[PDB]
Amino acid sequence: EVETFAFQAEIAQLMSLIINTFYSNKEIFLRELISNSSDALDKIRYESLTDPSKLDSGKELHINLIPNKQDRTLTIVDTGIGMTKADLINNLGTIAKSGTKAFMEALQAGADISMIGQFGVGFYSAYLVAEKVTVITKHNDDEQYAWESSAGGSFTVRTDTGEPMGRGTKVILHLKEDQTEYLEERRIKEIVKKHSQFIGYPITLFVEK
Ligand SMILES: NS(=O)(=O)c1ccc(Cl)s1
Ligand SMILES: NS(=O)(=O)c1ccc(Cl)s1
Repeated sequence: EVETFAFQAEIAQLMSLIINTFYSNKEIFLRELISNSSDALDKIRYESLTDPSKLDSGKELHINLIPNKQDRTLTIVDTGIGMTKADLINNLGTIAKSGTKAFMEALQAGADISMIGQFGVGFYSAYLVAEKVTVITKHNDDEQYAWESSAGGSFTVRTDTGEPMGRGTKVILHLKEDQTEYLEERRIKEIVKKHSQFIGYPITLFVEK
């Protein structure tokens, strides 16, 4: 059972701007998704401060980066608060309509795409490097779901029958043919050291073969 949804017009406009605008500094996608993961980990930690059972689904709070050259995917895993089905449909838990509005007025006022994160819609910078994005998520109050979109105006949501997560969010980036540099160990390490050196959670870069 797979449900298909239309993006709100403003969000469709944002993703086409990200996909079509010439902008060479694509590496900021990773900073934005790691920062999103850190925000989600902050939220489950705060909730657990007054109710420890919120961590029965997983005590460890961390971020993993998993490149896979065979599948040409880069996956960002965190054990944060996760997302409900309603959250996924609701622009992945963001205020994306008002955020896109403020972002686009900022761009005509001197901004560039790199401050997308200041407007709450940093997730969509994933489409600087990915032709398709899959999001697997598990929230304590809901079941495990999978979100997917290749842009073009629509996204899908289905119950995920894959590997159980426990709690958190998995962003799978199906990389464009000319963006495979972000599967290289020394290139990921350079970006994490440049942009994410102060994230308050352990970031583990997996190796291959
Ligand atoms: N869409 S979002 O809520 O910024 C987000 C992307 C990845 C997460 Cl973990 S949370
Ligand atoms: N260690 S983990 O983040 O659960 C993971 C290992 C392999 C994946 Cl694919 S996801």
